[PDB]
Amino acid sequence: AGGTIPXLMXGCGWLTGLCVR
Repeated sequence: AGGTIPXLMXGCGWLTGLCVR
């Protein structure tokens, strides 16, 4: 629920996909 991990870390498919943040 935090949202930290699904792509916050820099390795997922959250909203970015290929960690572009």
